[PDB]
Amino acid sequence: SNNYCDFCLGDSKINKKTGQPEELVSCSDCGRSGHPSCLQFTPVMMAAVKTYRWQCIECKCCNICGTSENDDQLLFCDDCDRGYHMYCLTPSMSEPPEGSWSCHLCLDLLKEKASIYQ
Ligand SMILES: [Zn+2]
Ligand SMILES: [Zn+2]
Ligand SMILES: [Zn+2]
Ligand SMILES: [Zn+2]
Repeated sequence: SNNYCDFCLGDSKINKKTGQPEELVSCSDCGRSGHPSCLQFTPVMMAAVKTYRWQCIECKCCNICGTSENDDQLLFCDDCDRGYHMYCLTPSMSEPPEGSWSCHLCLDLLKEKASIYQ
């Protein structure tokens, strides 16, 4: 993975935008790295991205089937940034959801902190 943040060219030692140290997050696939805050993640997302092998937008696959086809149907979870095809969920979705959307894994983990709530 890259020892530098794509967005600020900084380190784990220095976020060049904020001035403080901040762990890098790396694409588990192509290695590109960013600071969670440079990636503009909510501090809930900034967390959850570290509990699994995060994939950047270019490398993202459906967590369910594993393929990267049908990008026009690949939903992003607003908490963990994993991808889920609408047709892989149960029930199937015919339409993209409205507003925030939280996947099952985040509902179980983040509970009331998931985006889908108030
Ligand atoms: Zn950065
Ligand atoms: Zn990638
Ligand atoms: Zn799928
Ligand atoms: Zn999620």
